[PDB]
Amino acid sequence: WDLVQTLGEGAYGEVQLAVNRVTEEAVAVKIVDMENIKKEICILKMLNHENVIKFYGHRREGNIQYLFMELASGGSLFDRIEPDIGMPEPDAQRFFHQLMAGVVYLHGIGITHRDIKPHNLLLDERDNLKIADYSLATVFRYNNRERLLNKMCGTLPYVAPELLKRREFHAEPVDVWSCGIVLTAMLAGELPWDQPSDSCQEYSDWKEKKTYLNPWKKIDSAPLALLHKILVENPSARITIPDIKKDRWYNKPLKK
Ligand SMILES: Cc1c(Nc2ncc3cc(Cl)c(C4CCN([C@]5(C)COC[C@@H]5O)CC4)cc3n2)cnn1[C@@H]1CC1(F)F
Repeated sequence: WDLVQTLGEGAYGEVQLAVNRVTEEAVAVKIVDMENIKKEICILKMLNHENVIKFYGHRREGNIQYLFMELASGGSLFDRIEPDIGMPEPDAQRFFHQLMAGVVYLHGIGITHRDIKPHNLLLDERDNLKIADYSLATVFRYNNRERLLNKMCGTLPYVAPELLKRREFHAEPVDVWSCGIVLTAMLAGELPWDQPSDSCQEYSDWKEKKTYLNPWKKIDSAPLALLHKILVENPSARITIPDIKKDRWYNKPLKK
């Protein structure tokens, strides 16, 4: 293998582009220096879906670990969001459709990603969305028995409010919430708050239904009605993915 270009840096290591000078297989390799990556390497092998990054192999070199993965030539969804504008409504809808397909799959196999944000959603040559980075992905369901979460993790502008206010919380509603923040960012090129806390003014304005303020005023009435169901403070009264799949804007035919 031969390292060519850095594709992003994380908490433990860095992701590189490894093109073998014999097979020419352009793949992405997370080079992890130095228990937690045993669990990461595990979950990665259970992943077989078109909207989920493919885990190829894992060679070991004493301390320098390697993680071969599917390369997304198109880059990431973050690089496709124009600051303060976002992207077109038909483009945002097609990415949300693929985001839900990848999240439904993950949930069906008892896995929560725990850090859904534009930097973890990579686009291939045909612009298909793929969910990458399972360094925070944990098991929330094993043998048809759901386990609650207690560890706080993710990125503050994308985390659900229950994650900072409750000792234990369901995994799926947290993933639904972060998808709503992704859809907000695609339709308006802006994040609505630093974190959903009772100390954050922008979050309090949203709870008080002040949709005349940004970034809500840049979003159409159809997708905004979906965001009103996804960004609900109470995770029990918050829309589920099966009910998201029946929303007017989710099923609204779009082009140009
Ligand atoms: C071809 C390309 C990519 N492709 C790519 N492919 C696979 C990736 C896999 C992972 Cl895990 C990753 C990681 C994904 C997660 N991140 C973070 C930890 C998330 O936020 C902070 C890090 O960026 C690191 C790389 C990246 C991959 N990238 C990316 N850029 N570019 C070039 C610009 C361009 F499009 F021309």
